[PDB]
Amino acid sequence: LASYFIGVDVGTGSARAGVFDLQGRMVGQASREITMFKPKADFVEQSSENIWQAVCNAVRDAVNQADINPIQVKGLGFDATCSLVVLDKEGNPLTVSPSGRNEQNVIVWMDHRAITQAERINATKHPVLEFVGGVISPEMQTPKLLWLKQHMPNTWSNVGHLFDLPDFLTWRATKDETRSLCSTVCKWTYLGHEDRWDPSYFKLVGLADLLDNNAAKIGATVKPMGAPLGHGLSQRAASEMGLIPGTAVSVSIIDAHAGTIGILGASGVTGENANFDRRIALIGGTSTAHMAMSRSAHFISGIWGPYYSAILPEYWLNEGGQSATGALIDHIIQSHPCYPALLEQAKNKGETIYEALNYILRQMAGEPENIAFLTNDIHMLPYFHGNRSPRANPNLTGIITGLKLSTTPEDMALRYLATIQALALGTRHIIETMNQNGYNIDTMMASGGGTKNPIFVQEHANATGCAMLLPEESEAMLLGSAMMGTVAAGVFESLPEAMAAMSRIGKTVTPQTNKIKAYYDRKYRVFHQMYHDHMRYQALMQ
Amino acid sequence: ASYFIGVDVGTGSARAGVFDLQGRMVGQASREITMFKPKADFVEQSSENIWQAVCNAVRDAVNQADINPIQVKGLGFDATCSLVVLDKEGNPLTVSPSGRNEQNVIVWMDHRAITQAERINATKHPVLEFVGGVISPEMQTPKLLWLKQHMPNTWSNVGHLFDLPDFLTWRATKDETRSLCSTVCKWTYLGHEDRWDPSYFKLVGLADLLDNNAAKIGATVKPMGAPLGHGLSQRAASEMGLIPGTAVSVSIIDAHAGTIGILGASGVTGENANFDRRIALIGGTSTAHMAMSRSAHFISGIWGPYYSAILPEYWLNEGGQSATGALIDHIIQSHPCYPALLEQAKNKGETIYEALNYILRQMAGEPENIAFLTNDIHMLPYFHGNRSPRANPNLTGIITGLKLSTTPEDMALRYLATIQALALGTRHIIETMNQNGYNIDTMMASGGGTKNPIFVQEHANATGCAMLLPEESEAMLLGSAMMGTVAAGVFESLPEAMAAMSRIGKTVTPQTNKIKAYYDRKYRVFHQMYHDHMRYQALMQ
Ligand SMILES: O=C(CO)[C@H](O)[C@H](O)CO
Repeated sequence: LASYFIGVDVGTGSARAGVFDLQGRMVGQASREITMFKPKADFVEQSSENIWQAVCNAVRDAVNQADINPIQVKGLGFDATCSLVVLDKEGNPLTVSPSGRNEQNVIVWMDHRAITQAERINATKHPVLEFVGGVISPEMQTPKLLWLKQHMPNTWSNVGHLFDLPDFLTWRATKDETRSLCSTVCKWTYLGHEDRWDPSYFKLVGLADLLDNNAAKIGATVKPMGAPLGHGLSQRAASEMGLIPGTAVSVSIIDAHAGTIGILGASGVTGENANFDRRIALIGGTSTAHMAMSRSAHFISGIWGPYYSAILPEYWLNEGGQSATGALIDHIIQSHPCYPALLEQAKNKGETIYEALNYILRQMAGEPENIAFLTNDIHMLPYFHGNRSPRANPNLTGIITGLKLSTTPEDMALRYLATIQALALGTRHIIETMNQNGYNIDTMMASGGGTKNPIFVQEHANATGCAMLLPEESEAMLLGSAMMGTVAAGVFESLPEAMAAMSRIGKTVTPQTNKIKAYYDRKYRVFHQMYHDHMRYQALMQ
Repeated sequence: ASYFIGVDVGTGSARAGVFDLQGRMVGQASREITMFKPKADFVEQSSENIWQAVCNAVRDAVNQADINPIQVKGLGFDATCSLVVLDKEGNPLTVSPSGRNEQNVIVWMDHRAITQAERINATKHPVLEFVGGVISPEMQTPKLLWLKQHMPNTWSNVGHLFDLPDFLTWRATKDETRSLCSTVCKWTYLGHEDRWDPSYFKLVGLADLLDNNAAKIGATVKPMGAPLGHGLSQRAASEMGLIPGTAVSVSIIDAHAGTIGILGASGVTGENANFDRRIALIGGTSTAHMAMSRSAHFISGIWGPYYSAILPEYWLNEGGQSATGALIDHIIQSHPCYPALLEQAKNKGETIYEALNYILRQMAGEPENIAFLTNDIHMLPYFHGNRSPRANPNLTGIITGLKLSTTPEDMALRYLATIQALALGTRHIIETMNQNGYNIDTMMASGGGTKNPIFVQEHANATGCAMLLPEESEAMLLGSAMMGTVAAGVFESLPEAMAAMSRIGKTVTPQTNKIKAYYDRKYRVFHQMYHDHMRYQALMQ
């Protein structure tokens, strides 16, 4: 009579499933890779049928690993990348691809075929663009829809359903076509605060046809996370997954936002739900999303949103990011000529490259409180792939100072430390921007890459002057999705309730001394000056 | 603490297991592998697809174990006896009517080469005495004759011809060394003379395979547990998330890995396994029936005797049934009542086997009357031909006692008839071994069937032999891990790894004389069905 809940997370590379008990402890997990197709540059495609098979196999293996009965599984939640799934009028895969294969019916979030369409949309200056900083991205869905209407007219004539990936999953599981407020508000321009598609936008950009039949093709009904769909797991989906028909299924959510649910509510007050007002979520990895919520709407330069009820009801979401975080740290580490020799030594000692570099840093520092100061004369402007937040300029580039003609592991370690600090300083700039525009953030909840690196964590806390709180359960997106399942099943009455019950703080890392904090204040002055210097070089060259 | 990985690539999935030094599994994972069936009798796979599944399975299994890769000291690989074809650069080269190079593996169960096998058999070459007198189309030399005849463009561009398990070890280590198991069992290598027989390849139209010192098929051949290359290559280690140089054993065929994983368990009172009395029954999709002796026994319709194909200085007599798990699952899953029963099984927290076993129990009244439910329902189980001891790939299945009824009771009875038909086929093999040098009265059994109490008890009842079930039923994974311990130098020989890392967990014995006599009568019908089938064939000529 003990109950379990499953979260499913469909990432770029794999579909993953986790089985959780009622206190949020993971008792089972499994993974299946999903196939990627890259027919030409900027084109990145997947197959919805391949993904669904991956999800079903992952779920079956996780339940088996958990060693529980299917009647014990009482709720499912699904999250995925914000990719685009195209189906015909019968619900079957319909090609989006130069290959013509109907199997290739998913335009992956990271596909950039629709750059031209995004530029056309942006030129209209339509009001709904104000929620994406006035500049729609080619990754978002409406540019992609316009691209398909233009370049794949036969597909366009035969469309029955245009799903954000998370919504495809819940539809495939339940037959219910209802869409999530998350995908639709964040990525499709749905006005969460007016509960509607804006027909003026769709007409203006040349997508007027999507609104026919009560907007059947894109979402006639749109609901909050935690709401149960259809009559639960369909007979078909239950047989495919090895579960019980009717098992509750929540409305879907985008992957990063699931991560946020997974961690943002882990309470610092015994026997209360968490206070969100002063927290930011850092969803780390190769890139990082910076997510906070307010009771009021704030349009913040360089940050996306405000998106109403995109995660929690009666909260407006603001979302910033850094495009290369783990990716930048790995670029700096892996490009250094000492890398291969140090990697080999690390592997042989059963450590990660980060643990090996951290060891070097500790040795160079003498005592640990001196680690931050090792970069007193070495600075980095981290915008190697532009800056997303708060500068919103994809054309910015990186700078590194303090370079010497030395190629030792010590030099590599210093460059890695400078990278961590630059990224932490960029996080400080995002938090500061939010705090000048409606927030009072003083605490960071973190998940994903970097959270198992003690120097990464500590220097984020030092640079921002905010505590970094690390989760008991590392699997934030699977856990957040499972929490949605509990709400859909009625076990908890609200997401904040589920979050408080199913996540907790595993470790609190506070900023250190005033000396260390003041050092970062000076580093931050350099961080800002480097941007102005960059702009000055550009001016001089003109 | 030290750990060891077994990789087992079966018909449907690549699996990986992480074992401790006592042979307990501490992590596992699986990945499906793609099957292609261009037309009847043709069954193909992709080596690239297989390798990716293996790597992902290994990465996942280690992650589940939650150990550090530096802790993994040895790996062993086992696979089905499928044929992997690569070109001069080592890339997939098509074996398919589809002409797709991705389709470069002829799966063990493929029967495309029936006529080539017949032609080889008509030669009566001496090497045939070591496959029971009759080469199977499932074996590699018939398939190689088939490719040479049908696909000259492929044959022209061949660089490597690998039994799947040797493909795995080569991919992992860069060493092209072949295993004694794969070569002796499936390629006609003479384990007792340590060489290829040039007179066989000549006579059979494959002399060209022996060029450049047998480079295409294997110039160097070694026993299991020998370390290959200098352990994992940097690339394979990277691909699997392990440490370069980790020891990798010479490969082994899957059924043979299971034998290593179980046959050697000491008895419940301390005694050494006794190979005169104990056979390994290695279950799964298909089942192998493995007996070893210090002496050579030639047995018509049973593969072998194969010298040093599993243990050094032992001859292996290898029987088998080509469809066992596959047949049970075919009979269950093809029945119209399956989806409804599966749903009710899940509602009770049961497998489909437990749900059928319950129906049988209800229908019989008492548990001891279950066998008699098929008094008028009989099956000849040769759906994919018979491997042993008839050795005839042309044989087919028969089911009697059919009615219009489509109920869960009908489904359960047909499932029981299947189990019993497989048990009677096992009896036929065991009786044949006992006419040829053995005194088998016990089966050491592995595989999914062994978690089904009706499958286990009716095998014991039909054969008169005790069923011994191991503590770890994943015998193939465990045997491969054991080989990893030997390549790592942790145990000196396979027999000491076997006794340290496997143990008995259950002993199930035959039941009453009334039940035994019933199976004696069913066995008369089982034999009669074969003669009946041949008589239909005669009448149709
Ligand atoms: O590899 C296969 C398929 O599992 C068979 O087990 C061999 O034919 C046994 O020799």
